[PDB]
Amino acid sequence: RQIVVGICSMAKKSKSKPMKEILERISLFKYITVVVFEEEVILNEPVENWPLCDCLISFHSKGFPLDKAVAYAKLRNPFVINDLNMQYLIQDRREVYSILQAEGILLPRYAILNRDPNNPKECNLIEGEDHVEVNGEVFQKPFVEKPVSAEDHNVYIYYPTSAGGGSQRLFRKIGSRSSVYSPESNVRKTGSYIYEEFMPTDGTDVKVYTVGPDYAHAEARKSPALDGKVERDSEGKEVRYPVILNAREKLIAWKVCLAFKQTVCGFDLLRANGQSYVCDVNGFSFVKNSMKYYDDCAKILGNIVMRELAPQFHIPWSIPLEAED
Ligand SMILES: O=P(O)(O)O[C@H]1[C@H](OP(=O)(O)O)[C@@H](OP(=O)(O)O)[C@H](OP(=O)(O)O)[C@@H](OP(=O)(O)O)[C@H]1OP(=O)(O)O
Ligand SMILES: Nc1ncnc2c1ncn2[C@@H]1O[C@H](COP(=O)(O)OP(=O)(O)NP(=O)(O)O)[C@@H](O)[C@H]1O
Ligand SMILES: [Mg+2]
Ligand SMILES: [Mg+2]
Ligand SMILES: [Mg+2]
Ligand SMILES: [Mg+2]
Repeated sequence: RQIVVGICSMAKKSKSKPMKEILERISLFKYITVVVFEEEVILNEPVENWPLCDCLISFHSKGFPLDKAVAYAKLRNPFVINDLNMQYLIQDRREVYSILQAEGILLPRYAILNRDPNNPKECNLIEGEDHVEVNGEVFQKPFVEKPVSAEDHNVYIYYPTSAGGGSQRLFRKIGSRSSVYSPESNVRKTGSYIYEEFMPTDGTDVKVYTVGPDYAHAEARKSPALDGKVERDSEGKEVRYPVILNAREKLIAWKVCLAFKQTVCGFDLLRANGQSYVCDVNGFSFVKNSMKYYDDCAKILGNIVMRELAPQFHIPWSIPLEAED
């Protein structure tokens, strides 16, 4: 009798190259069998018909029925790698920043503008040419405006008059671009937003990817904040720059992983003013195009499974040593 690790996510994720790379490696564990739940089953079958597993790796993305995943876990009580209830909170940037603050994690100064869709003018916003006031809090340009929905990637940056004004509108990458300049200088007038101070960086973002609290891979990418042209190598994959996290940042990774209860967790750092600020926590995310990450991630996940479940399966297990990479 094998320990069964169930993978429960949308097909776009379950059949992604990084997923296939990691699952083939987890399958190399002698006592582990991987079962990938079919999307048609996830969407159309009641949770009572879903396959059994002892350990569940499951995560929300666009179109995923999180309610069903939660009901399945309640029904079968598997060992859960990425907590499902926290994935509701991960979808809401206000909840994300609230958790970060509670954990003493540095983040941009921010304020929430909650807008009544039937009374859009009644909200706590005053606008000047070079600043906004949100619930009385002043944000001088440059500042950042994010939809409260973490799944809405239409994040806008507003430039000061001294820089020519206008705004940068970011979006999910469409081919060669991830943002574009707009002459519009005034903030959006419908929707709820987080406003935050613009953190000055060297023009890159640090993307961090945890596999449990003691392993995190980091890499840097050009920020879409000022120029929206995507940098590509001769093979057409986005250019990445090497990063090694300092001691403070490794602690940040440890805190984020545990606070959100997401063993596999992507989050973003802005290296600004000699500190590192978290500006986004995405939850489940694999590194792409690193063979070493595929090896390390599968080994760690397999080891977590074996550590937790070998005793009840009466399987001998000695806990091995793992890199922090
Ligand atoms: O949220 P991120 O960690 O920054 O990674 C995203 C995410 O992929 P993952 O779910 O596998 O982490 C996107 O998926 P969604 O959030 O949109 O569901 C995907 O966007 P696609 O929908 O277009 O697949 C996008 O990849 P893309 O480069 O094609 O925009 C990719 O970011 P990266 O691959 O650049 O790291
Ligand atoms: N406060 C800030 N100061 C400076 N740059 C910022 C700030 N907030 C976000 N940015 C830039 O805007 C980009 C997108 O913001 P982010 O909060 O990551 O949006 P998202 O829509 O969640 N992106 P994704 O990583 O795909 O989930 C970041 O990667 C930074 O380059
Ligand atoms: Mg096996
Ligand atoms: Mg996601
Ligand atoms: Mg981000
Ligand atoms: Mg995000």
